[PDB]
Amino acid sequence: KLANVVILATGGTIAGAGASAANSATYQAAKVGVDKLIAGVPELADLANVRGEQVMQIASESITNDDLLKLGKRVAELADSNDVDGIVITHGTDTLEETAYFLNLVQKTDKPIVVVGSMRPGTAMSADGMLNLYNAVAVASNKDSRGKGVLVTMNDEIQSGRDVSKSINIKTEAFKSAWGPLGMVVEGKSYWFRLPAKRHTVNSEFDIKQISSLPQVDIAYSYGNVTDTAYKALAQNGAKALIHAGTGNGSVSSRVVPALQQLRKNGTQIIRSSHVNQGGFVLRNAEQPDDKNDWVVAHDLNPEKARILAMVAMTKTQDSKELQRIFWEY
Amino acid sequence: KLANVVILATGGTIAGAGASAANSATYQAAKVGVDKLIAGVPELADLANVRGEQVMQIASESITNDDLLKLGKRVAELADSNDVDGIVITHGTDTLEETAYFLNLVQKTDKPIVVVGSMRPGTAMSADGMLNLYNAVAVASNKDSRGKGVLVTMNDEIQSGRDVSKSINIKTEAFKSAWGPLGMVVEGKSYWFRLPAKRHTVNSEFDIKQISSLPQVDIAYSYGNVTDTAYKALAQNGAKALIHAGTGNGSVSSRVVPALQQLRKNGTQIIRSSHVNQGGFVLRNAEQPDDKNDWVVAHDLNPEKARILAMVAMTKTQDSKELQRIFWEY
Amino acid sequence: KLANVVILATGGTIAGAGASAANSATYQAAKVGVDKLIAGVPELADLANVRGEQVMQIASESITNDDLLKLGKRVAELADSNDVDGIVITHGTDTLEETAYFLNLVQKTDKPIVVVGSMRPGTAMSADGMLNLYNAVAVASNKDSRGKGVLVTMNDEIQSGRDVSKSINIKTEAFKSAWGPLGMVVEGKSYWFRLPAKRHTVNSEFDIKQISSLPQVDIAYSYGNVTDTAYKALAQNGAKALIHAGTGNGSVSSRVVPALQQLRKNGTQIIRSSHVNQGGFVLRNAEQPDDKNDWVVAHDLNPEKARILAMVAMTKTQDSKELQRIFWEY
Amino acid sequence: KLANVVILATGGTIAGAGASAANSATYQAAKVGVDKLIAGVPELADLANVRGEQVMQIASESITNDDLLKLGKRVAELADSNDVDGIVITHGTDTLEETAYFLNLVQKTDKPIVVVGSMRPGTAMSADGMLNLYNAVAVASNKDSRGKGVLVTMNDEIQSGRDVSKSINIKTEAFKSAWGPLGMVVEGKSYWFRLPAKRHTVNSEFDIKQISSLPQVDIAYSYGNVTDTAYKALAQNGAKALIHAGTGNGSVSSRVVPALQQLRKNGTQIIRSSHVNQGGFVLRNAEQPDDKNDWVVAHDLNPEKARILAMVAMTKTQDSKELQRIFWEY
Ligand SMILES: [N+]
Ligand SMILES: [N+]
Ligand SMILES: [N+]
Ligand SMILES: [N+]
Repeated sequence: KLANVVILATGGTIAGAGASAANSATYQAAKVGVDKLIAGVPELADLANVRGEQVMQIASESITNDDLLKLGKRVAELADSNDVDGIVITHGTDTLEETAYFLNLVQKTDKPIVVVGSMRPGTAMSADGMLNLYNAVAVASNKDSRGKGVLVTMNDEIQSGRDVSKSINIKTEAFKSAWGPLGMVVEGKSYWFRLPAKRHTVNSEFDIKQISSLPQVDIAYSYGNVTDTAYKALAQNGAKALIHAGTGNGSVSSRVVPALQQLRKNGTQIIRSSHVNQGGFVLRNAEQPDDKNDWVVAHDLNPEKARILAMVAMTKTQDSKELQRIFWEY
Repeated sequence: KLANVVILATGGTIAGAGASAANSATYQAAKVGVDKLIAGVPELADLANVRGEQVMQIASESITNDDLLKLGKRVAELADSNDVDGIVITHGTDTLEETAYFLNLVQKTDKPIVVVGSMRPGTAMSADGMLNLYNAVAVASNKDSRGKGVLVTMNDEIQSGRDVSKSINIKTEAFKSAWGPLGMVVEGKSYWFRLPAKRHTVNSEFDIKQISSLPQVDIAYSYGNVTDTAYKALAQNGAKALIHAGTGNGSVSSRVVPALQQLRKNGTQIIRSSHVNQGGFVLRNAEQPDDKNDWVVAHDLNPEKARILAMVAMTKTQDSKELQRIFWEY
Repeated sequence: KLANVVILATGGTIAGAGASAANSATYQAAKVGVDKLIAGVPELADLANVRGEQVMQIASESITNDDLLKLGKRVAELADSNDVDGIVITHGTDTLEETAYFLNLVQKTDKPIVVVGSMRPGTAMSADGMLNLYNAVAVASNKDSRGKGVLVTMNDEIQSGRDVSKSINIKTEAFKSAWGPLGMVVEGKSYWFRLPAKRHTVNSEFDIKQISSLPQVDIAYSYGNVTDTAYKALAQNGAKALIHAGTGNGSVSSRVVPALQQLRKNGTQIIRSSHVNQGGFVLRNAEQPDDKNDWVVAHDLNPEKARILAMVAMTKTQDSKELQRIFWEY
Repeated sequence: KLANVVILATGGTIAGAGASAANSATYQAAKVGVDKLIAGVPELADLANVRGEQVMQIASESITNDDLLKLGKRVAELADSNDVDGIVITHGTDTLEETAYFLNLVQKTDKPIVVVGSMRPGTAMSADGMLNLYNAVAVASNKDSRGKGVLVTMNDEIQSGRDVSKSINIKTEAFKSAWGPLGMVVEGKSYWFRLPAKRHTVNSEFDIKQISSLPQVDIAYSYGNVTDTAYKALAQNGAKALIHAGTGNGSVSSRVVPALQQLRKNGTQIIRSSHVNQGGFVLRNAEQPDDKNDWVVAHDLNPEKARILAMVAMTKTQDSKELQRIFWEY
């Protein structure tokens, strides 16, 4: 018998519509409901027994921490049901990478959780969403998908939710990871070539069920002639930790260092990421004396991903050395 | 009888030093003088007559707008001299991509200007700097290099200064461009496979000789649950233009749109870039009604690149349609 | 008024059909005619006045030199007509890269010639062919496309016919170039970022009109424990030149060197390419003494592209030093 | 008290020497002895106790099947010894990817086996070999390296020996894999981001101790207007299996199909690979009816990689369904 898969719809370009078939870049996100999304891929019925549920209808650049929590807690509920074998989430692409990393850290289940979007609205010619959705249900349907962490299925690939990032605009190959795809999905079949090495889902020390609301964490960008202005304003407005999106290896301008020392003395966690996001990672004590200043290094995680990990980490700890540990395992 | 090449030293990792040969990532930048960089590559003498000049000695994450104007001016002086065939600038890698684009925009010469750094200090084993310096002089020595715009020579490649970006940390292949290298340099010899399509150097409408002050331009990051806080703070502290580093196709959160509209009415330019920096570009009037709000789209340029262009363009105009034209040509 | 564009159909996956919408990889190529291809993109009518012509209906792995010549000569005829502004060729993907380089070398016109395929048959869900075709007619329609060489429009990119290669199986981003795309096509609009630097079309020394039939040229693969067997068999069966697909930098096994010396003494041109095809290029006199042995080096061209250039070159010359020149300009 | 690491020297560019420091691409391989390679990196002594042993001194394009069996046997001997914690093999880059996959298949140990070369001779300026050697010993020294399969450490990366391929000529980043690096090595320290999903070393059904002869396996290239000539010649000269390096998804020309059917009836295995080697894989029964012809598909493996697997698999089986299973697991 077919697996039981629930599609949780959250909006996005995959649910969007444009004026004509020629409109693949200019359209409205989050205009179509989950039942109409489902009826557009009749071939779904042959993969799984599927049901749809509209959680929200948003354009994903306008997502809030509360939306995240509400999504997280609805996933946890479905994962708890015997009636559910896998979960597919349809999501806008802009912050898909943030939602997928969140769910990877806090859902303690090894049922397949698959996040899926599209780079063209369903009304464009050569719209990518139908096969992307098919593939998502195909991977969520598969017993081989269990225990692999949160997965995203776009462009015929199986990408890890941890480190897949929207790296290329316009094109359907928008999502890349520095460490490669985990496998591919072709004609309903999954093919695996690599496994995750970082902690996730069922071996996570975090749990969406214990989390009532997330700490405020914000990101400041760095570049030539940058001042401490945005750093202090964000901290003043209540940020519990600041992600520093540095040049190069999380480097900090000499004019900004003292602001960060004092912000740290005042209890704000300082996490050194970078805007050098195709590969490599930020080294502890290389650019700055992190031990001396009690700063944390975000390893390979880009700024918007380092924010998600910091938020979740800080529901359990505000020890800087523990936060570094967490940035080195997850 | 060889070409005459001036090396302008500004500091950086090429001039950096570490504790041992094993220290390829933990070291101090800007430790060695230009005369020592040159003496360390005696083979330079077969490529050209080289003289060195120490302009500054900085780690490139700490560069200021004055540093830029002082470098640009010294480059213009040297380019005017007849005893100068080519110019090589040694630079730290962190903001190398910012200086390179700046000089591409404001040096109205077609003499070769070559910016070069290194990903390893010269004390580390397998240091990349000696060969990078050698290739920089080889490219600047070459008449084929003239009229190509500013060039950067690392990793055996000839990259365009316009859109080469530090994309990968730690590794020697740090610098990539979405549109590919222009050619390669192998054993003193240059090989070309593409030409620039964008306006630069001699056909730029900008001239460093007519620029003695640059306007303040700052960058704000966008992500899930971002607020208008950093945008407002940056504007209050003097930003004449804001580079919005948006998710996706320069998308703007629903709760940041109102503050952006207001900052534009108060006269600060709103330039929509993105943190999706491996390929593609941000399309005018797709995510936001730019025409209606009088905002500008940064095309394919990443946030720090779009800062450099906005800063140079606004020495000459504050019309937003002029600004959009410039972002579509350079 | 609209430009006049002719679509020459040659078969391929873009004209293919599968059993169901789920069949994106298992289908029949070259099953649909050009008039039905045209009727499936009604939006074409708004770009150009288009007419279709079925030149052949093949799967492109089974193309012959005669097919190439017949295609080449029909293009030349259309390019000569006042009634024709641009030409689009629909082609299977397997040898698309070979046809596109051929046309780049021998069509002396600067009217837009656009080659286009698809990685999924038109019957698959999320089939890429409709937008690919649209984009092809959009680029062929555009006066800015003139004088750029032969172009291929897939995956929203504008790729050079010279060095675009099918590099990735299954995925719609199959086609890559070592030197980057030239630009992109979005919603009918073209955006350019680079220009060609190698000789082509209107500045080619070759001309399809003088060519009655092509020399036989064949390719032998190299690897550990390879013998001279395939090299001698191909030469014996009448190959006028052999493309050596070497390991690394066109390297030749010591057991195979004498076979190649003698084959050269016997009049067979020896052209050193490689199966190291993501980037870089083969250097003359690095791996082997090419001057000594009178061999030719294929520069950056992969084996199937080096074959196309050798065939066309040899309709004008059998001088090895001239052949090297040609491999360094085209 | 440090780990005990044996360096097995086989020659190659790491041991190569050129005329001057500027000679990074024009030089002789296999000139320097293992004792000199080691003496040249005194820092190795902080990582482990190293002893060197010169196994051969070859340029890697000239390697034979005996060379492979002799290396594999010597590796098995050393792996059995208790005085040996890790094994480093210095190798030329040309067929490095072939030896690495061979050892991955037949060494039934989980001690670290690390293969390393260099893209520049050790006499050239900015030679990559010293740091590559250092990192190889650092990775082999590390208990975290055990059970990972054969590893290759170049360009600061830890690449899987299974699917790492020499993909880019000249440049230091020559070796890539479609599925990404497993991790990185920075300043002696290893960082992991992915694990192998494929069978290897200790869970291989193959054992070098039970292999004293390898069957003859050869590769034919496919392209436009290819004939059955090289296929037939290779089979006549002793090939027990043919790797067909097809266009696209291992596609076979219409005029080569009949000769392949006949060669299979005569008992030579037909393995469909491709020269589309950046990503994707060749799908059974898509391009050709493999079931009906009793052919095998090489999955994601490139032609020279599929040669190594077919050669090892056929020491144990000649059933084609067994052969397909093996190509789907290793
Ligand atoms: N969006
Ligand atoms: N730095
Ligand atoms: N095909
Ligand atoms: N070699």
